[PDB]
Amino acid sequence: SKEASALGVQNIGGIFIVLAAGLVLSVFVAVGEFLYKSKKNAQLEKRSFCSAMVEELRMSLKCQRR
Amino acid sequence: LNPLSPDIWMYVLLACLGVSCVLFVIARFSPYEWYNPHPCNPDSDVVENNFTLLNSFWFGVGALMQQGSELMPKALSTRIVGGIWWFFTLIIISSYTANLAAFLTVERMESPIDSADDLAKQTKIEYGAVEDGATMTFFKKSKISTYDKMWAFMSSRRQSVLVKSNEEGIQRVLTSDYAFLMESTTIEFVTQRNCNLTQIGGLIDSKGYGVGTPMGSPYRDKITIAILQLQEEGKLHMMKEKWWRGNGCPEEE
Amino acid sequence: AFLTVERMESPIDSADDLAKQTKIEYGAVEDGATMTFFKKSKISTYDKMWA
Amino acid sequence: TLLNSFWFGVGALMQQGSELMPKALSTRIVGGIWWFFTLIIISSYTANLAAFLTVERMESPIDSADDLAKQTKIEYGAVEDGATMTFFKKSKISTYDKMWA
Amino acid sequence: LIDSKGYGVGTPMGSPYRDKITIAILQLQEEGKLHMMKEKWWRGNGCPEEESKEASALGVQNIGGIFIVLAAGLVLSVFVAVGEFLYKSKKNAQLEKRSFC
Amino acid sequence: AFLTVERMESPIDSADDLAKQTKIEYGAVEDGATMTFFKKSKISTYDKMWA
Ligand SMILES: *[C@@H]1O[C@H](CO)[C@@H](O[C@@H]2O[C@H](CO)[C@@H](O)[C@H](O)[C@H]2NC(C)=O)[C@H](O)[C@H]1NC(C)=O
Ligand SMILES: *[C@@H]1O[C@H](CO)[C@@H](O)[C@H](O)[C@H]1NC(C)=O
Repeated sequence: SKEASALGVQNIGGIFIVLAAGLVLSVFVAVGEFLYKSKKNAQLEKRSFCSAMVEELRMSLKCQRR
Repeated sequence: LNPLSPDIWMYVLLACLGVSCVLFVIARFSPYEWYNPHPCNPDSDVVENNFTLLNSFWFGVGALMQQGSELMPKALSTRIVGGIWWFFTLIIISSYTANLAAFLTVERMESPIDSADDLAKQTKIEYGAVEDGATMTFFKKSKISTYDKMWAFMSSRRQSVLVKSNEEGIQRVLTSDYAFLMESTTIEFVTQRNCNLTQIGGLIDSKGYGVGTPMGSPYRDKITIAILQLQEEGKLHMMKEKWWRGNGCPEEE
Repeated sequence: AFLTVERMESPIDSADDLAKQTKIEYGAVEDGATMTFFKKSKISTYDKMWA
Repeated sequence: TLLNSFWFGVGALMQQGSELMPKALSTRIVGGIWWFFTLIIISSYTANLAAFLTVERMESPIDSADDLAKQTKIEYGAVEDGATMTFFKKSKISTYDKMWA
Repeated sequence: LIDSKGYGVGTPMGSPYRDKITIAILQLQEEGKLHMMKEKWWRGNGCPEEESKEASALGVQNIGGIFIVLAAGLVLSVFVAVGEFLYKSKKNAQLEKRSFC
Repeated sequence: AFLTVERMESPIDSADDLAKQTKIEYGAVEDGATMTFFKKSKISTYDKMWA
């Protein structure tokens, strides 16, 4: 129902796959440095669960200014 | 929009909406995006998150159009998002420059049929002619090797590639890829007053229309002196501009 | 430079390009109505096919 | 300002950027649609100039007698006083009269 | 084609060979020997057109006018450099005397 | 512009592609049985070689 005219997924669509590979790798390194800073907090703090809760309490309010 | 398919266009602005919402989450999620705005500020309760849903939409469209913004993240998890999005921008625009080059380099190469010899090979474009008579029997009585091969195409294709009237032949060109053969005068009358037609090719025959007398009539030389006067004082060519040009065509526009 | 040689490809449609390219080959049942036709025709394109 | 708004109207077109990049929606979209405008101009200009240097379409300066009616850069002339010349002198055609001038 | 006159065989006045030659040429156009002689004494060589040569390495003959509009830019820039220079010297001169100072 | 003229012009594949461009010199010993074939051939693809 075609031959080709104008650069479809059959031509260019693999650039979205390496885009999809980028976003998935970005979230995986998002939690990678998240518990790292929770360990960088844990030099003076306690166990990094409730310290990460403050690191997730700050995500909840969405207007921090603190 | 023609150098790209609209299936690409309908996703890529949604992908810009897609990369806007994803980067806005990670910016709120990461701790390395909270430095000091106005860095002279000597305190702790001043942490910034200049990333907004407005700004995450803005960094997408600002980077996609190859211009820049003022967003400039610091966290690696927010930098890899813009990093691959920069690698997606460079492809989709250089491909857009490629295919827009591709249309304009093949349309300029596209040369139509020009001469009678150019129609000698193309059996895709069908000749035809007018009704059996003046234009036709020149081809039949010819011995020219080009025009003989034209008659062979018309020999195999009786019953309506060979139409029987002028305006029917005008109608057959205007619908299909038909290429009508005709007396070169009445082509100038239709092409002037259609602006959808063109006289392709030159002039095959060189016969002419005359005044004419009966046999041995003594008015003939008096009319032979007449027309041969009309061409110097130009009233004959002035009447060629009288009854032929009526509209003009936007080919010059 | 890729998308311009890919455009001009004619996945041959009518017999006229099929009359030009002698790389790809024609075909007919021998001594059929087809050999009867393209011999006894005089058409410019089809005479190149008979040659 | 009136200088800077003109200054954003050039550096954005020239693929360079500036330091004006706004925050209110009313001035964002004007900057947004200009940024979509500036790739359709330049890349097509890159496409068309790449379209000239490949498949050259040779053209003549004049095409008709009317095209030579205005160009006094290209000079007419003719043959010796006689057959071709005296047609132009004895004519009353408004095109060919200007050729005789 | 501007004019449409033609070359003929021609006779003296009242010569009776004229109609016999009028029947002659008007026979020659159907059997095509008249047009065959137009292909006899006119075509001798033929003309070529080929090879689609690339415009290798654009010179001044191609691109060099971009330096002229560059040269037009620098000269206009120095002219408006002194244009605002004495303007600010006048903007100083609502506090200042002897504007050469 | 360089890369769109060096890729349209394919290398020498067969007598079809070798007929169109004339930059590559056609090969013929003068007055041979090979040249006898191409002077009397009727396929225009082979006659464009002869032309
Ligand atoms: C060029 O334009 C013509 C006219 O618009 C197109 O001609 C069509 O041809 C088909 C063939 O049977 C007819 O059924 C249509 O009715 C024609 N169109 C019209 C408006 O009459 C043609 O398709 C166009 N393209 C090409 C490549 O020739
Ligand atoms: C011919 O041109 C006229 C005027 O431009 C237009 O109205 C008409 O549709 C054209 N013919 C076809 C078949 O499109």
